Amino acid sequence: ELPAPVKAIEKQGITIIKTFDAPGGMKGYLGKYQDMGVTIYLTPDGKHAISGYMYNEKGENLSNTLIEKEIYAPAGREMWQRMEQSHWLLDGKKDAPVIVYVFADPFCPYCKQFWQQARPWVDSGKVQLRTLLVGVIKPESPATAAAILASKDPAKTWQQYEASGGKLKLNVPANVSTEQMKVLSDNEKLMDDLGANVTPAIYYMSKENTLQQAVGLPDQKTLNIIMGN
Amino acid sequence: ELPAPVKAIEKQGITIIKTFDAPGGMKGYLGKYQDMGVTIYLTPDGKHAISGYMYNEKGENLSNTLIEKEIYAPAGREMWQRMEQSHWLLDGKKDAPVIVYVFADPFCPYCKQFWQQARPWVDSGKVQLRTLLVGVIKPESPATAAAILASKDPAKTWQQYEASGGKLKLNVPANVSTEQMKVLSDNEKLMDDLGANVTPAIYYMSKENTLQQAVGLPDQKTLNIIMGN
Repeated sequence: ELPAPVKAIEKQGITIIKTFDAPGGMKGYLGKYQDMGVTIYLTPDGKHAISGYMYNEKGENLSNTLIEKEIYAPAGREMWQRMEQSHWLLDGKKDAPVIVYVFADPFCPYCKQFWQQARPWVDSGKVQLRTLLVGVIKPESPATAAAILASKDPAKTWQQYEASGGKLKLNVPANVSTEQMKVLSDNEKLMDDLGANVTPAIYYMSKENTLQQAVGLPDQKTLNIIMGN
Repeated sequence: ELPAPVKAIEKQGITIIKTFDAPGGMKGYLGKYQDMGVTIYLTPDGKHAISGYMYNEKGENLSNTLIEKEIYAPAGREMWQRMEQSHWLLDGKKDAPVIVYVFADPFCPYCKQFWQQARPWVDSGKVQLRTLLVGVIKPESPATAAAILASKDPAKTWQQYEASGGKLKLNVPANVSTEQMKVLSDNEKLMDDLGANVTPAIYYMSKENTLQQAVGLPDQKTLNIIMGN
């Protein structure tokens, strides 16, 4: 069966995922304790095993890197893809290295405050905000979101809208077009799939491409992390 | 200097105590993170180090054993000795394998309830309670404690006293003898040195002879552990 030392560790509440190659003639075992990832290393003598974190000369926590890359990160990747494939509005340079998605409603105070908080990074060309509009807060939310999508330059209109705190006057069409409705409905479903029904729902990448989330108005630390600072 | 991998771990907030021999050509480092003991193992390749717990074939957490034996346990040993050298009253068989010390005052409800809780273990001959009397709760506490110490068979009188909930009538002398006063004062100082001014203050050994403490009336789990069950 499994080496005795490792079996002893399983009894401490660990469920093994797979084995992997480690340095120094040591064999590695990747597993989980409840929702936490763990790495186990069988010693050369083969009669001992160490549950913990391995660091290299450069000081990198290899265990952490492996755990984030193989356990925490994967599942959310397809979601990041779905957002990229959605009809988002661009705020910032197309080549900005840091990408941040935000599900926003036109009648959402924190959506506007977050928009303002992000200006330094967006204007510097470091961050690009990709907004996925939804109409879920107020009765007029759908029509207003669609009106923005119907404007000559949706991205610019959204920016002006957020900058003005929603005071920007708009040309609201006689009805929501079928395409606009599809966009809103699709975005709302994706947002729902991500687990957060409150706007703004902010998504970004960090920790070995782990899909991260922020809901509501981020505080200073969260803001700096979202911005990739 | 120290191997690079280990130096990286020190930067994570660990202070090294000493090095030690580990299996498989691995070198061990014993240290602390805040008040927590930690063990680090340098890999055979020498370019990696693992911060964690080592288990053997039998399933023993060797790291835990070392940490308890060398870090957590030592400091309190001299205290356990001081209690043994004090004038305690015996409740149970002199050869009972489990020794428990209790600082008690005559006017202490929980002292009496704990005394009752312990009967099964004391009567079975598994546990012996060694009581160090103190007179700190009530004005009459000193005189009453001394009266018990002045009786023909102090240990028996104390047992009867606790069993009767303090209703046992006593012969209270004209004054506290110098020897009795020395005992009470010495016991009070030792109790104070142990960190707990509330009675009952219960002390026992567990986790590689770590001096353990219980204050007040122990709940069912603590009671079973104190009793060595």
